[PDB]
Amino acid sequence: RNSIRYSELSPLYDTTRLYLVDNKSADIASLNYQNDHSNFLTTVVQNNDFTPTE
Amino acid sequence: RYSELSPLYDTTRLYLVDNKSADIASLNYQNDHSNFLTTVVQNNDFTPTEASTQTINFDERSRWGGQLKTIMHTNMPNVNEYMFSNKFKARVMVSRKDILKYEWFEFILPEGNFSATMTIDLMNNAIIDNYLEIGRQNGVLESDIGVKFDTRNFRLGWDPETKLIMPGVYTYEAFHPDIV
Amino acid sequence: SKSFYNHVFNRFPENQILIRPPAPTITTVSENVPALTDHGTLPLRSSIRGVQRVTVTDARRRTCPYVYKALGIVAPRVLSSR
Amino acid sequence: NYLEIGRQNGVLESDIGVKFDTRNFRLGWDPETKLIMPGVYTYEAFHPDIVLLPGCGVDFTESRLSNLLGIRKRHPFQEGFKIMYEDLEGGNIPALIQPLEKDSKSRSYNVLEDKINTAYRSWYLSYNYGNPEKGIRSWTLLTTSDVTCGVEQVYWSLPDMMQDPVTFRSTRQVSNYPVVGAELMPVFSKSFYNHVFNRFPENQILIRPPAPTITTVSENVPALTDHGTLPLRSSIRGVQRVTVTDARRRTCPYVYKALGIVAPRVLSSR
Repeated sequence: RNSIRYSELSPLYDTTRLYLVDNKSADIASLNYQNDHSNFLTTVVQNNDFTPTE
Repeated sequence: RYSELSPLYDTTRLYLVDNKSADIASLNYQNDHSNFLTTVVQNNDFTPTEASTQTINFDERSRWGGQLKTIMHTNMPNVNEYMFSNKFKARVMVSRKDILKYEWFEFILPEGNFSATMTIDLMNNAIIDNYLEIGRQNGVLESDIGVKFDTRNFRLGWDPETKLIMPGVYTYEAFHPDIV
Repeated sequence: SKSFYNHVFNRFPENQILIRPPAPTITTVSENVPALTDHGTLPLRSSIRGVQRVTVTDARRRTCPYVYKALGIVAPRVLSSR
Repeated sequence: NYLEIGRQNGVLESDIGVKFDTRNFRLGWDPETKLIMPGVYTYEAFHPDIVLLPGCGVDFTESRLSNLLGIRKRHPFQEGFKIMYEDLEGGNIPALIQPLEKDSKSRSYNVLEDKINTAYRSWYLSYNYGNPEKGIRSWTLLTTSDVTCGVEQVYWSLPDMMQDPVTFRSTRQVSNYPVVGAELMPVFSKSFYNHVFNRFPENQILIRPPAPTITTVSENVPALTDHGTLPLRSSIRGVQRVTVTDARRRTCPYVYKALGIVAPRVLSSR
């Protein structure tokens, strides 16, 4: 009986989606300099408060 | 679960700040620092208008209290109209002949931050400006003014036999403000 | 108040009654000093809206135009059950 | 500015048009002759003031020097702060049984028709003697001079040690770290009791202003603050980041010493 909650946040259950996309703007510059579309790296974190390295 | 998120327990902080950039433009156009609106939501994904409908919820199975600390700063001058330190009333002589006539007036000082001696000079100056606008042109002399603010102890050099101030001048030392 | 140790304002130099008063050897002037205050703990509402009103008034319940900085900080905690 | 432009294009040293003063003009004014009888304005300091000629003005939209002058707006959240000659109605400085029309070195005092008032206007005269409901007094306010120019708050951040307070987002951008405490930037005013800066000694309008009997200077005082108890992360890394930012969330280059001391303790179970 001691929790503190903010109305814009809520936890997740039972199912969701993960996206694997080959043309994110930040991933192009810092991850895939020597790669091509047949073998590449991508970030599944969709939060722009962080760089792909972070 | 996502590793950058975690829930909160037992205590936190809420900030009430008067100079947020977005709140200035859209909330407080007709307000001042004595009575204003502010947002306690510190998340810039939303405008203050959008934030107004959001809430922060403390668990309803407990009763909560809040410890409050404040910081305040002012710039008030000591002689001003809002605090009634600007004016006073007095009764002076308006006409000589001998028949003498008197009347009440209200006197006004200009605003500023002054020492006590400088304030007393301004009160004397207000009396005299009344004697130059009325008075003087109606036959009163500069020996019947009738209201003065002083600081001296008259009768200091008094003599018990002759009952006069022997030096011929009153002692020119300040003791306490006085009305003559 | 602060203490220190030390002609339109003299129109009747000759007159012993109307001479300009002597100045005190102690002079006082008024100062504004920032105030930091702890007000203790007060009961809090269970649901807090995102926009809040802050007000400062005098003894006659007028707002004061000479305030130019005011901040508040609140620290919630549990007082009792239910 | 008048020596680099201006002077070489025909302007005289009697049409400058902007001056900052401290005097109360019209002190020795006479209600019958309507002139300053002593022949010189009273040389005493009352409050900082702005004196203007027609066509001139000052603008404090991007400046904090209006706080040092003690002139503020009654609606401080409305953007823009400009004071022009047309806004100072009723504040004309009385001239000089005839007014003096020129100075010792033959400089015009800009006396007008009716031979009582001068073209110069001042904020202080308009505030105190002008129309209460139409002059400058209706939307400006007179305050004590603040030598620090107005101090604001500072914020502390410890992103690797404390949990984020409610509604703050986790991030690695410096201008958006969650805030763990607040206080005033520790600069304060102190009071005391008491020629390139005088280029027109003869001119009664352009003379160097008298100095106040009260002088104020700003000081830096070390600040020792207790911020209370905040929730702590269960695992603490060996290297920690410490940040101090201002109200606009910029770092402050004038901090040269900052220390923190933390005392952990148990708050609740599980």
